[PDB]
Parts: sequence; C-alpha cells; structure tokens
Amino acid sequence: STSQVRQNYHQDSEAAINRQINLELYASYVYLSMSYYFDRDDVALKNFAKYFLHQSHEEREHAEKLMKLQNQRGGRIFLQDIQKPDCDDWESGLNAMECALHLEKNVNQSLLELHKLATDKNDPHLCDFIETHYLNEQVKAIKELGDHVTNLRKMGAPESGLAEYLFDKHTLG
Amino acid sequence: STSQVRQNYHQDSEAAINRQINLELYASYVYLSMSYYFDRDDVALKNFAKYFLHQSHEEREHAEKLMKLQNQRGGRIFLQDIQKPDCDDWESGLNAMECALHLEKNVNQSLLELHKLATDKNDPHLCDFIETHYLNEQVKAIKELGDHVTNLRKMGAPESGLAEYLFDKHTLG
Amino acid sequence: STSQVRQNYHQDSEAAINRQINLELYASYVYLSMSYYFDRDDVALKNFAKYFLHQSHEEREHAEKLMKLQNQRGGRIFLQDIQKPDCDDWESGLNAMECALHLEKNVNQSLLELHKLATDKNDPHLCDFIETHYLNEQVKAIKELGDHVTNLRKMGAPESGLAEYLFDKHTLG
Amino acid sequence: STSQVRQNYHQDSEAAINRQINLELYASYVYLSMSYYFDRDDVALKNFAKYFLHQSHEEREHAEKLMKLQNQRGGRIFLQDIQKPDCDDWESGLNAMECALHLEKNVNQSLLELHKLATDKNDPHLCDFIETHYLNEQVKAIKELGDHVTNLRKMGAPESGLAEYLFDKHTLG
Amino acid sequence: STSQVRQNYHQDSEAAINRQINLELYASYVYLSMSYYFDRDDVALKNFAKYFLHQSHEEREHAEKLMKLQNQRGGRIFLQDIQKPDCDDWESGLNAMECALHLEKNVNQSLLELHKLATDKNDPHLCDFIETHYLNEQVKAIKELGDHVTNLRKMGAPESGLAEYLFDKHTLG
Amino acid sequence: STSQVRQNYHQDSEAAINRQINLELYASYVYLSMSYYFDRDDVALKNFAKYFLHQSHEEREHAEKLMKLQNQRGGRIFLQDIQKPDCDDWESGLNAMECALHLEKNVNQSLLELHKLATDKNDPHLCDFIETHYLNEQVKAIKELGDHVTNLRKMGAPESGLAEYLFDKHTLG
Ligand code: NA
Ligand code: NA
Ligand code: NA
Ligand code: NA
Ligand code: NA
Ligand code: NA
Ligand code: NA
Ligand code: NA
Ligand code: NA
Repeated sequence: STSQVRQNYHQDSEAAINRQINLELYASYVYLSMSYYFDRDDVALKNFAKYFLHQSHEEREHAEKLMKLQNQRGGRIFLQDIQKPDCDDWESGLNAMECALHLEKNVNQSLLELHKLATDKNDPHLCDFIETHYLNEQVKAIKELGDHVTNLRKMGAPESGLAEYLFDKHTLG
Repeated sequence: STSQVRQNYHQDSEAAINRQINLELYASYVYLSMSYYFDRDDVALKNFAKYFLHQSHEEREHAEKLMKLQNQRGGRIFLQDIQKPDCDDWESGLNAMECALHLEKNVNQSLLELHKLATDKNDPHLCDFIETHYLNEQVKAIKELGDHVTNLRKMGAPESGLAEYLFDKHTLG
Repeated sequence: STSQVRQNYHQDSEAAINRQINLELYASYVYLSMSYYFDRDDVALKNFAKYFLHQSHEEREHAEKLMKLQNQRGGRIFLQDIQKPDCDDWESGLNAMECALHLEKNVNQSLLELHKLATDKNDPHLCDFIETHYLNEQVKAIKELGDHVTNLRKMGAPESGLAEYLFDKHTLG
Repeated sequence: STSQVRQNYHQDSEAAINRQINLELYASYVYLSMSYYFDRDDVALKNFAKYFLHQSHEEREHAEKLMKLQNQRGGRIFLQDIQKPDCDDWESGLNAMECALHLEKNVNQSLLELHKLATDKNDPHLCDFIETHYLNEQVKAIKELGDHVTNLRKMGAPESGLAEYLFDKHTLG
Repeated sequence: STSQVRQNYHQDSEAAINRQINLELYASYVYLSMSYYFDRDDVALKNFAKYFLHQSHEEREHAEKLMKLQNQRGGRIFLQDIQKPDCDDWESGLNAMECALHLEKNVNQSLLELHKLATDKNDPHLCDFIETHYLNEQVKAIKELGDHVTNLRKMGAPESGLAEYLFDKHTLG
Repeated sequence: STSQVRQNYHQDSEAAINRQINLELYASYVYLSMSYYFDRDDVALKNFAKYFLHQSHEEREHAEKLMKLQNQRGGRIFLQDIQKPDCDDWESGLNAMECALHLEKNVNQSLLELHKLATDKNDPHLCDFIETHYLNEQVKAIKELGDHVTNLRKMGAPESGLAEYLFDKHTLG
C-alpha cells in the first residue's frame, strides 16, 4: 500500500500534516464567523467584515496547499470534522482582533511543532516547505494583528464607537 | 433584542437558513475531499480534481450568500460543526460523479423544503431569493452531473481506465 | 424508467409542458403564415412581413426553451402534429394584428394555467421558469399588439390603404 | 370599457397599484424634504443632502415603474393628492435616518400586502413584478438605513456634531 | 431665529417662493399624468408620452432650484400638499397640448407676480434669479406649445387620428 | 384573380412548391426532434444535439426560400399540417445519422421530381432556382451524412459507447 512516490516521509509527519489541515480549516471557519458578525445591522463595520473574509479565504488556501503537499509526498489525506468557532458574537472590533491574534499564535505554535518534527525525522523537504510557505506568513500576520490591537486600544476602543468607526475607515479601508 | 431591520421574517425561516448554511458548507467540504482524491499519485486525474475543486468553491460562495441573506433580514447566524465527508477514498471518477449527483439532489430537496416554508410563512422575499439564486443553479448542476454519469457509463467506466482518462481530457479539460 | 435527474417534477407538469411546446410551435407557424401574406405582390407591406417573421422566430425560440426545460427536469418530449393556421389570407395589416393579439392572449392563458399547475404541484422551479421567461414577455407582446391595433384603427385602417402604408413605414420600419 | 390588453388583472389589484403609486410619490416627497433640510445654512451636511435627494429620485422612478405596469396590464391610473411630509425640520442626521428607516419599512409592508393580494387573486405576473423590482430593493434599503443608524448612534450622534460631520464625510461622501 | 446668511430677503418674498415651489411641483405632477395617458394601450402615442415625461422632469428641476434659492437666501422651505391634476383622461394630443399651454401661462403669470414683488421689495438678487432662470424658459415653452397647438389644428386634430399619429412621429419623434 | 406578376408559372408547379414547403418544414421538425433526443440526460451527446439543431434551422431557411419563390412568381402559399416525426426516441447517434440520410434522400427525390416538372412545363426560372439553391446542397448533405455513418460504423457504433463519445468530440465538435 506504500505510494510509489513516497520517499523519506515518516508516518508521524503524515499524521501531523493531517492535523494541520484541520487547524487551517478551523481558522478559516473562525474568520468566516467574525466576518459575518461585522456584517450585522447592529454592528455594521464593512471594512472589518472584508478584512476577516479575506483572512478566511487565505486560511482555506493554506489548508489546500497542505493537502497538495500530502499528495506530493505520497501521504493520504484524512479529513476530520471542522469544529464550530468558540463564539457566535465577537463583541467588538478590538475583541475580534484580539481573538484573531490568539488564533494566529496558536496556528504558529502548531507550525513550529511541525517544523521540529520534520527536523527530528530528517525531512528537509517538509521543513523547507513549512519555512518557505508558513512561518514568515504567520510572523507577518501576528505583527499586523498586534499593530491593529495597539491602534484600536490607543484610539479608545471598544468604549469609543468613534474609534472603531475611524479605524474601519482609515486602516482597514 | 429584535433587529431594527427585521420585517416579515419568521423564526422558523431563520432556523432553516442556519441549517442550509451548514449543508452548503458540508457540500463544500465533500467536494474538497473529492478534489484531492483525484490529485493522488495513484489516481492522477487532474481535470476531475479541478472540476471538484471549482464545485467546492461554488458551494462556499452559496453558503456565504445565505449568511448575507440572514444578516439582510435581521436574523442571527449560528454556525455548527462541519461534519467530515462520508468517504476518504472516492473509488473512481464515475463513483465520485454518482456521489456528487446524490449530494446535489439532497441539497435540492433541502432548498425545496425551505421554499415551501417561505411560502407557508408568507415570506415572498425569501421565496424569491431561493428561486432566483438556488433552484435553477441546482437543476443545472443535477442535469450536468447526470450527463457526466451517463457518458462515463457509456464509455465503459469504471472498468476501462481509458474511459476515465479520455473523459478527463475531452469533457472536463 | 425514471430519469436519474428527476426530482419534484409531476407527470401532470410534464404533460402540460408537452402541450405548451405544441402551442408555441403552432404560434410560430401562424406568424410565418402572416409574414408571407404581407410579402405577396398584391399586399406588399415589407415591414409587416418582417415584423411577423421576427415573431415567428421568437416563438420557435420559446418552444426550444421549453424542450430544454423538459430535458433539464428529466421529462420526456413527445411532439405532436403542428396544425395549419386558421387562415391562408389575413385580409389586412389591422386584421393580422388583431389575430396576433388574440393568439398572444391564448398563449398567455395557457401559460397562466401552467403556472397554476406548477404552484398546485409545489414545483417552484417550474413556476419561476414560467414567471422569468414567459409571463412578462407575453404581457409586453400583448401591450405592443394592442398599441399597434389602436394606432391602425385611429389612422383609419383597413379602409385607408394610406394608413397601413404609413404605419408600415413609421412604426414597423 | 375593458382594455383590449386586460387579462387576469383583478379590480382589487388595479386599486392596490394606484395606492402604491401614491405611497411611492409620497416617499419621494419626504426624501426631497429631508434633502433640503440638510442643505440649510444652519445644518450644512452636503452628503446627507445628496443621499436623500438620490433617494427622492429613486422613489419617483419606482412610482413611474408602477404607472407603466398599470398601463401594461390595462388598468387605469388614478392619481391622488401627494400629502406633505410629517415634518418640516428633521432635527439631525440620525433622526432623519431613523425616519427614513420607518418610511422604508412602511413601504415594504405595503408591498408585502400587494404581493399577498396578487397571490390570492392568482396573478403571477403581478406577484413576480413585485418580487423582481420591489421586494429585494426594499430589503437592501432597510439594511443600509439600519447600518447608517447603527454607525451614527455608535459614533455618538446626535449629541456629538463631530459624529454627523465625520459620517457625512466618510460614509456618505 | 434669523438665519446668519439672511440679507435683504423679505418675509413676503420667502412666502412667495414657497408658493412657487408648490406650483412647480403641481406642474410636474400634471405633466406626469399626461405622460402616462399617452402610454395607455387605447391611446398609444409614445412620443407624446416622452414629451410630457421630459416636461415633468424639467418642472421638478425648476422646483428644486427654487428650494436651493430659499436656502441660499436663508429662507425656510415649507412644503404643502401637491394637488392631483384636474383630469385623469386628457382626451387627445391636441387637448393635452392646449392644457399644457394653459398651465405654462399660469406658471408664467405667477413668476411675473414674483418678479414684481422682488422689484417692490428692492431685492435685485431675487429679481435677477427669476429673469435668468425662469422668465425666458417660460416664454420659450409657451411659444413651443403654441407652435404644437397650431400644427395639430392645421393637420386636422383631434378629428383625424392620422394627424396625431404623424405629429407624434415627425414633430415629437 | 391571376397575380399581376405571374408569367410562365404553371398551376402544377405552384402545387408542387406548396408540397415542397411542407416537406422542408417536416424535415425541420424531424431534426428538432433528433436534436432534443441527444440533449436528454440519458443520452448526453451535446455535439450531436448541436449538429441536428443546425440542420433543423437550415431546413426552416429552405422552406422560407420556397415561400419567397412562390410569392415572387405570383403563386399562392397554402400551408398544411406539419406531421410529427416517425420516432420520439432515436436510439443512438448512428441510428439518427442513418434516419437523417434516409430523410435527405427523400427530400432530394422530391426536388428531382420538381426539377423534372419545371423542365416539362418549360419553366427555366424554376428549374434554375432548384439547381442553384437546392440540388448541390442536397448532394453535399447526403455525402456528409454518408461519411458520418461510415465513420460511426467503422469505430464500432452503436455497440461501443466510446465510439459515439469520440465521434461527438472529434468530428461534430
Ligand atoms: Na494559516
Ligand atoms: Na530554507
Ligand atoms: Na449549493
Ligand atoms: Na420569482
Ligand atoms: Na411565446
Ligand atoms: Na420604493
Ligand atoms: Na417651470
Ligand atoms: Na432541405
Ligand atoms: Na443552371
């Protein structure tokens, strides 16, 4: 049953990629939830909605790239349930940005664990794949979210609704 | 807690839209599974892979349009777990097309039930939304899948691997 | 023998579509007859001829769209004889426009009966198909013919041959 | 005295269309009043003025489309007095947006009553006309106004004149 | 309560402008009525319909320009009911043109009274506004309508329906 | 009652043209039937469907050209019922091509009989009309159909569904 393409690809690596696929699809779904929260008539921050929807689509592309890697290496994709996000109501633009920062750090920690596994199993193709396609993207996403959280807090969010309004217009618009 | 926009939108309709959102996201995930099955080195039908991946992205767009409708009407989106697809291994191009036809008929039956509810609750905006955006799209998808199943069976799939190869090239390419 | 695509499509609906196909092909043939009446050397109203020939081609397109619908829904097309039109000699431009108005109202009444059947059989795809593609087209055709009949009568048709001549040039040209 | 074009068009439907024409012309006139309130030297919110003037012109187009429908179906237009709006002085951008939301919900309720009448009189052309041209336009207008009301309230209108100023510039500009 | 912009603008002038706004909106509504009379299936003179609809839109622009003037001068707009037109059925193209000529002379007489008031109150800005934007427009409209009435009478309207038909095509088309 | 244009046009020729008009309209209707057979979900050969639909439209153009000839010569068009085609179900691409070849030979035999009549009645305009517009078109159609029948039989139709599939793609596509 070994794939004719499989070479230097450990079962532990294959299993870790399947876990990462699920985590990327989960992240996609959290961002989708946040997007449509900001589209509510009683929230009405269109640029927050657009920002999170773009993040949702990016996470789905990240999941699909891992699925392509699994097939390239001769692993087998096993999909799992995509859990519902932890909240239905994300409270404010600042609370959503803080939850996004927490989610991106969690994804990053998973990627760092996968890199460590690839290095331990002497799988340099997999380690390079993670470095090239995932680790700098996560560092940039974390820095961007931290920048957004800083600005919203300085402007007086979430107490001032003027803060979120102007951030929506000037930063996310 | 009633939305300032809400007018002539029954709680039963709101709940049915939340169910339909989950079913569209489920369909998306089934198509994603089928896509990456055809990308396996031991299957290697790139045009089947492309066809199912396009279907996956379309189902996600259909889910997002329902989420937009829920907010437009002043309903509240409640997301649920997205169940994993029923198979990991889709066996053949003909078996996948037959499973897709079965899935599209199941989605269609759900949409017909939603239309009936909208009509019973005297919600003509919702009934028109379903007619305009969903029902003809489902009829066309069903007819296209039935056409694909017919051609693959006539060509001698799944017994002849030449059949799937040539269908991949000439119909899906 | 049930089509693999067939879903929520009643035998009564299938039979009514076959009847409507025949009525559209009949209408096409009536308009063709009227067109070539106006092309006679002893009638010689080229713009009346062009108007009716365009109507003939439109009715054929309407018949073909119903045939496409029958196949999309998994019904089976059964064609019948196309009866000859009721007249060989249409007498005048005003008499032909009045016969066209009567024919378009007859087609409209058939379409309204089909819509009522679709609604009674809880077939919203079929009801929407009729609404979208047929009912507004028939209302516009009826209003246009009524406008033509009004103008020809006011101008003094069919007694004044100058009336039909000038209507041919200024309205239909 | 029956119009030569009239078919399946109930007197009750004809009367309801005449009422809807009056309500659309009334709405037009309310929006015109609001527009020129914001053009006052002691109010001076040019983008609010532009927004309401565009709404005024759209309502007039909606009235004219109903007048065209009445003639298409062979009904007879009976115009009534256009009542003056309920206010001369609209107080603030937030109060005007709230009055607009209330007016759009009132128009929507009238349209839903007309749709119900069309359905009860088995007039599918009229029901489809309302669905296609009016109901989704009203849902979008209501959602947009609710979004505007939400943002103005969050920003601190009408107490902060800075709120209305910045909303005028960033949302309506 | 005096506007910070108000200078040399008499209360009598302000009241006369409010009356003129109502008369322009009334004229708009009369022309709208006439337009849709000519769109009836039993009248069917499309170019008469287009001519009156353009006149309706022009009168609305004239009303809006007076509303802008009232605000420019620091007056306050008070809107009144827009009375329904005197007829539902305008009888013929010649009768409608004669009623339009009578309406335009009535508007002109009101404008001449406003000019006389502006001159009596030593308000040269208002007198110049009326001269520049209204008086030559009214003289041209009156002359054009008189020309139309003359031609229709000479051609044999309203007895000859051929006259109105050819006038519709050649003058108004 | 003789047409002012009629010259050297025998009653027998006029009657034969009326028969040929009916036969061309019949052929059109047979091709339309075959087209929509190939559009069925359980047949699904789109290029066969397109081929027959083009043939249907060409036969209608041939009928209209005969109607134009009848009027040019001062004959009178008498239309008859268009009989329904001999089959509802055309069985296979090879069986339909064989039925088309048989139909085109039948049309050709009728045209040869009309040419013989024109020659016997010393009507060189009519004989030239048939030669120029019909006889070479029929020879080319017959040769093309014979070529299609030969290729489908050689490829192993109708037993191999792969044959019809590949013919549909490579010859008719
Ligand atoms: Na990611
Ligand atoms: Na590296
Ligand atoms: Na879908
Ligand atoms: Na509809
Ligand atoms: Na039709
Ligand atoms: Na409206
Ligand atoms: Na004026
Ligand atoms: Na032919
Ligand atoms: Na020759």
